[PDB]
Amino acid sequence: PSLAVADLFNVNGLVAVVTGGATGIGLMMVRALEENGAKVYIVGRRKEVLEKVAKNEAKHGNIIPLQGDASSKDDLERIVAHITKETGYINLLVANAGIPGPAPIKMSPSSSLADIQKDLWNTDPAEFEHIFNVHVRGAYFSFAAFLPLLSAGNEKGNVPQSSQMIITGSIGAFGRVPLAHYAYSASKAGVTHMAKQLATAFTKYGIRFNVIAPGNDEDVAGCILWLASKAGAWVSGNVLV
Amino acid sequence: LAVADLFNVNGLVAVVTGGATGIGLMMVRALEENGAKVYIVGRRKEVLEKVAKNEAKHGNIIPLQGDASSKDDLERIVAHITKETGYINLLVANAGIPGPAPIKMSPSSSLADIQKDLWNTDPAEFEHIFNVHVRGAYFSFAAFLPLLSAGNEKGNVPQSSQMIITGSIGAFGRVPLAHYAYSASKAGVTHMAKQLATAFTKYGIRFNVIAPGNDEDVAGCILWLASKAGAWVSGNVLV
Amino acid sequence: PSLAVADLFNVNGLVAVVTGGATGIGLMMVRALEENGAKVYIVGRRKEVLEKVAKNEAKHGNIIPLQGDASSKDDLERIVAHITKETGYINLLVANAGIPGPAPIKMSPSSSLADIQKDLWNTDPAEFEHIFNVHVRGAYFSFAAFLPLLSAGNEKGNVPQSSQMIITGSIGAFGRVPLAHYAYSASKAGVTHMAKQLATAFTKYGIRFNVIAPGNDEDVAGCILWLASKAGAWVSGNVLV
Amino acid sequence: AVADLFNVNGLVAVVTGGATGIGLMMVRALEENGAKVYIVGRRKEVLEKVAKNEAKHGNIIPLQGDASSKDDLERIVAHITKETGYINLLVANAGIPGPPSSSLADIQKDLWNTDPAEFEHIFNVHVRGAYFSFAAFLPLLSAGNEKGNVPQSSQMIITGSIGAFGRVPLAHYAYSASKAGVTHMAKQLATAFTKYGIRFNVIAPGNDEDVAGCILWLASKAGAWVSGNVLV
Amino acid sequence: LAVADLFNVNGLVAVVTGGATGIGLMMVRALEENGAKVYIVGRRKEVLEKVAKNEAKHGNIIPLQGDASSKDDLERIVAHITKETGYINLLVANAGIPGPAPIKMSPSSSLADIQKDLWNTDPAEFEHIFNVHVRGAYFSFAAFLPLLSAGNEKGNVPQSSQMIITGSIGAFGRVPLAHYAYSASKAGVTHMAKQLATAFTKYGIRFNVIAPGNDEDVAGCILWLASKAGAWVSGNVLV
Amino acid sequence: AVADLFNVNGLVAVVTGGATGIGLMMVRALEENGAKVYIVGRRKEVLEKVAKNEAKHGNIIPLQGDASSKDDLERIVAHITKETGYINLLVANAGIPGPPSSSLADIQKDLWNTDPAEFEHIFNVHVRGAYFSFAAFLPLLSAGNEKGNVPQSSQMIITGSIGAFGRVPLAHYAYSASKAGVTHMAKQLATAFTKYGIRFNVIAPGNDEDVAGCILWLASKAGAWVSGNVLV
Repeated sequence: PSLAVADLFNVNGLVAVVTGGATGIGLMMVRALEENGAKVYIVGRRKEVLEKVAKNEAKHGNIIPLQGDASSKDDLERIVAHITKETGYINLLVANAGIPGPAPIKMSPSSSLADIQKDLWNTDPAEFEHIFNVHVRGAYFSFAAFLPLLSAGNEKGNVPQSSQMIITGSIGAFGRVPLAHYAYSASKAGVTHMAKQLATAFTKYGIRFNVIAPGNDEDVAGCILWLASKAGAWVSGNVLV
Repeated sequence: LAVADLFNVNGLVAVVTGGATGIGLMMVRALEENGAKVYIVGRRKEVLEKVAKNEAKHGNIIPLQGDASSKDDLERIVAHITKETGYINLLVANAGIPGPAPIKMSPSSSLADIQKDLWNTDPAEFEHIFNVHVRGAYFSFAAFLPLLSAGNEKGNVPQSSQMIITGSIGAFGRVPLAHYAYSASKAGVTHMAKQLATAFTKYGIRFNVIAPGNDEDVAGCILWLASKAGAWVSGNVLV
Repeated sequence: PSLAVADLFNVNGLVAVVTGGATGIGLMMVRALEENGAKVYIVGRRKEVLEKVAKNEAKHGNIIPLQGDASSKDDLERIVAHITKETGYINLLVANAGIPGPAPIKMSPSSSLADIQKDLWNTDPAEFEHIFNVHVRGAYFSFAAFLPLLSAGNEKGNVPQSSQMIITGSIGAFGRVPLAHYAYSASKAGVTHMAKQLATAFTKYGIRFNVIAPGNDEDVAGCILWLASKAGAWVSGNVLV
Repeated sequence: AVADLFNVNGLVAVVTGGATGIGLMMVRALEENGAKVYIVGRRKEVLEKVAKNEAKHGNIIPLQGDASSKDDLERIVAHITKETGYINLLVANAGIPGPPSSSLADIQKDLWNTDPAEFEHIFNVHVRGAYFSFAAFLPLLSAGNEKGNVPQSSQMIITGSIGAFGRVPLAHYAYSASKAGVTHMAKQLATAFTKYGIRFNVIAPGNDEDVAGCILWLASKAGAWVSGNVLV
Repeated sequence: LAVADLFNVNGLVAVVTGGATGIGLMMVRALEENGAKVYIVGRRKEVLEKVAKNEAKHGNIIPLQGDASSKDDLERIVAHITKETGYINLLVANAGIPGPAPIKMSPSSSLADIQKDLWNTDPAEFEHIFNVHVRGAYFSFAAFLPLLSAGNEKGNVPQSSQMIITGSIGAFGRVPLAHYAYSASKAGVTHMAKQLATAFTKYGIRFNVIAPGNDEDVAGCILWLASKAGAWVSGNVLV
Repeated sequence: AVADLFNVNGLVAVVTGGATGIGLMMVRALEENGAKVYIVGRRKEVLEKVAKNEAKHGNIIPLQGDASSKDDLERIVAHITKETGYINLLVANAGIPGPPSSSLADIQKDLWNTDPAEFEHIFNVHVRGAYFSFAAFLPLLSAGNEKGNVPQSSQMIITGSIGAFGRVPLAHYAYSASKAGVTHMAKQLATAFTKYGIRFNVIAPGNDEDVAGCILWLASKAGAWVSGNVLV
């Protein structure tokens, strides 16, 4: 049944790789992807949370933890070495540029005007532009790692759609400081700059690049399921708010 | 949270203008197959009944003869749906179906024919393609404006009532200057859509645009847009 | 005293001409201008409201009514004929393009969804673009009328500042229909399009052109007093929101 | 090799305003260096006067006709197709119809009688003219590709003038009305018709050599891979 | 509603960084003459006291030595005002007074001198002019952030507390590439201003920009901006 | 008059990359038609090899030097000022340093070792080069106005190349890194230094005649009132 939803937005037997694992949106996407039948490899530097995700939110048992710092270079060689031997191909890459980036936690409070003052006092404004570089840097090297596996997913033909790299990001603790939009757009500008350039140079291969920018769990499920599935095989270069 | 529950259009009372032709057709099919009462409007009942009795997979396609350009015919079709069902949740207006000439007479495949088409089309008809789309999206929403809010009050679906606006370029699609007519139509629906989105989204009605390419793409969009997936989709325009 | 406020934002003995008279903002500006000592001619097609303004809000008695339809062409020749003989020169022109434009009143209500429906039903969408043309058309011909008087205010030297044409507009009853911003930007686009072109061609003479776009009575007083006075003699081409 | 690079020898051009001005300044630079320039203007006395006066090699061919009426347009190419059967360059001056600043009083009445819709009308004519000018010469221009007398592709250089609106203080309004006019239509023709091997270019509105520089750089093989560009 | 009541700065506790020099000077004068307690900050007390004892018309100009680049000196001056007055309503930070070199040594009026200036200025100093302005506006607001809200709580003026940001291009003003340095400074203050305006206007603090030309113009702006006239002026940038 | 309009006779040019490429394609079109072209490159063996091989009239003068080091820059003009004392054209190739696509695996390691800050670095060098290239020749270029050997004003045409980054699949990144680089500095120089009688122009990054068309149209008197423009 061609346009029955169960066949259109089908991700059954899709081999995805999600950086950050739990993350924020990543979990919201990892849930929506495995639940509908997809091999979701989740990467993170804290294995206990990877293990929590793989066996508390997994509805069919396909979330596969893999410890590794995306920032860490050789750890990326390790993880590509692992998946190439276990599965040999991936179809989706959901890189969270800057999961190894901004501090995901702020010990100081943020409510009283004084708490806000010291938070600004210890935030050097160059850290906002650093958020940019972190996201630009990560998407570049994260895409670089899975480049063979990503096209390998084109040659194995387990899905009608093309291989895809969906890019996301987070601002970490900057979501709780009043100067959050500064960090948000600093992060958004990062992934879009790298994505547009990767799309121009590598969409000519079997990899389309897409962006989801940072709320309900159904908004992201809709997107990730429409984007990676057969329903969204002819969508490349877009940025979804 | 599985696809069958998220991208469900079950019990959606939609109204797709244009007469289930082209993008319109690909949308009524994808909506009815997955369970929606789709009223289809057009000025030629002969073609309206064919789709209902040829492409409907569950038999929930209800034809309705009417000129969208005619205001009184628009008043009638709203009058019909208000008593038969009393509420609509989706409106897929194809701005400019009562617009550009759908079928082209003269040959379009020769340097002379290309010249012949260029001489006999006044360039203001490109500006007219724009103007028609502004008129259609505006007046189609006005017709179903109460009916659409009834779709929030009957609460048969969690999503907000929605007006998806699209258009066609008619016979201009096989003239070498199609992009001109295309963007003329694209600009029409978007300009009016942002004016309606700004003015009426505060009334619980989302506005969205699908632009004038497999039936798999249109099904994806129309189903992602109208379902609970994509309940927080307002102001977007889809290429 | 050069930078004492009473001398900086001084409009004392300034000869202004305000189209619409009461208007909405026009009154708010006519009050701020005469109160601080300026000959304010007010123009409108309904003399009773011109007479009400001139002798209820006038604090020094300088609001001078003058009946006339700005849309009406020969009425403009009449009013320039009158002021050239009475005073012979003007320094400020506050034209409200489209005071002879959109309907300033809507008999139908606007609350119930049905009232909104019929209001849209009887509003042809071409009336929004007509709001544009009305404002573009009016500023052109309104400026045209006072062109001699405006430079006459440069030769008489009653103020250190240059002669000025401040342009405004209103959407009339469209302020009460839900599709108001459509009319607002339709009106704003009108005055700015004509203003930019008049500024390019005629700022090379002694007339700078400025725009105030459509709340408290002090916001407008601040603007009109800062703009037309000596404090704002080197401001041309700006658009004040 | 300036003489070989910028060769316009044997170029079949057609300029719709080669007597009005600029057209003239450019028909001269084109014929002098060896291009058969057909000249269009609605007052023929001046077109032939321009010829046998400004032809430095004697290759300037006048023909009476105004660009606004299309009945004149089939007339012109029907003749032009019979002499040569093919054109390579078209320098259309969209808006051939086109349209005492002393004392402010004269200026007041000067604009007092200029309806501002005439500026928007300056726009509309220019959009229509390039469209109908291209529509007229569409076969002949590609025929110039089949005769293969030049290495470059067929070209339509689009321009316009504001005429008497050049004198009113509100000239920039008319200039931009024309500037926006010719470019808007040019972008629609370039996307839709460059895929038929025809480049479109625009020169926007005064020296005898700056314009000559342009017309010769674009019409020569030097300007063979320049399409969609605009030039002041 | 007369000018003397609208454009009043009476009882305004302002703080103007840079040291009452240039636009800063023209602003402290226009503010004190019309009645405002203006604290002036700079790193050279000798020039700070001159303006206080030469250009003050009512004697309400209070000098304060301090490096705006030095954070601890910024902590001191805030500590001083918090006990002496306890509240500020206006902050006129001149971002990059502790920035570009104010005075130029070498001759600037010769093709050789122009070349000499071009060879000895690394082009990253233009990017540095930008970066300094981002740092100054950011950290100056951070210093007085509590103090500024006190100016809303003491209620000595109806307007909201305000941070007006400006800057200087230093010695680059008489180098032929001044516009480069000018816009480098202009971009600095505006980029940071919109980030502060977005983040902190919800705390009752307006942000505005005056860009780096008679003393009559600056008096007009600074007085229109800070007074009750212009109480609803936020997000603007003034050329 | 093609031969007189596009006259480059007796033009004192200086191209900083007239051996690398494009520079060569343009030094040729300039010297051949009579312009004394000084050529810069950091490997002199190839610069003199280009001369006495590509000089069609024998007017190509090499000089060893890399544009990045300014110590080389005073060296070059100190010599160039002594031979002639004045320059009219400067075609600077900002970024003279500049910088096996088979199989995806080679490509993975190819980018794996390219730090993305090197693309931003491609930008920075080009901004610095035009600045320091102009700073070097600033006196000599205006001296070319005082010698009055040409009717046109002195000109600095700015270009750059991405070198080996032209081969990585992410070349457009490097191209735009260079394209944005040269134009950003060019706009700052044009506003600040055109008031000193020096026009600035940019050609952005391959035929022997399309580039020749440009370099000759701009360097001639034809391109005398073209300043601030950019050309593909």
